[PDB]
Amino acid sequence: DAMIVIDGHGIIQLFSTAAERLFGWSELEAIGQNVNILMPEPDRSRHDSYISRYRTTSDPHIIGIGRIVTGKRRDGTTFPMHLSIGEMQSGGEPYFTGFVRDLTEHQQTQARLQEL
Ligand code: HEM
Repeated sequence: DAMIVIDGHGIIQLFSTAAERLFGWSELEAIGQNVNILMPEPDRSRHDSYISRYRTTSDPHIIGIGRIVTGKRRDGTTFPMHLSIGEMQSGGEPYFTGFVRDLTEHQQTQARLQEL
C-alpha cells in the first residue's frame, strides 16, 4: 500500500518500495529526511509541532483515528491519501508508522461523475 516509519523527531527511518513508487523518492533519498518533505504548506511547517504536541499531551488527533490528507510528490504534484498512524517503541524510543492509501482514482471518478 505504502509504508513509512519515523522516529519521534519525524525523521524517516524506513521507506517501503510502494512508498518509492507513490512519492517518487528512493529509499536512500528519503531516509534521514524529515517526513514533512512529503506534505505541502502549511502542514509541512507545522508537522514537527504536531509531533511535539502529541508527545507532551498524549492526546491523539490522528493516531488510531485515521484521516484523509493531501500528500505531495517529488515532482511537486499533490494528491489525496488516507493515512493511519501507529505508535510503537524500540530501544526505549517511540516510532511512528504511517500506512498510506492513495485516493487519487476515487477523487477523479467522483469529480468526473459530478462534472457530468
Ligand atoms: C504526508 C502527508 C502528511 C500530512 C499532510 C500529515 C498531517 C498531519 C496533521 C494535520 C496532524 C495534526 C492533526 C491535528 O492536529 O488535528 C499530524 C499529526 C501527526 N502526524 Fe502527520 N501527516 C502526514 C504524514 C505523516 C506520516 C507519514 C507520519 C508517520 C509515519 C506522520 C506522523 C504524525 C504524528 C506522529 C502526529 C501526531 C499524532 C496525533 O496527533 O495523533 N504524519 N499530521
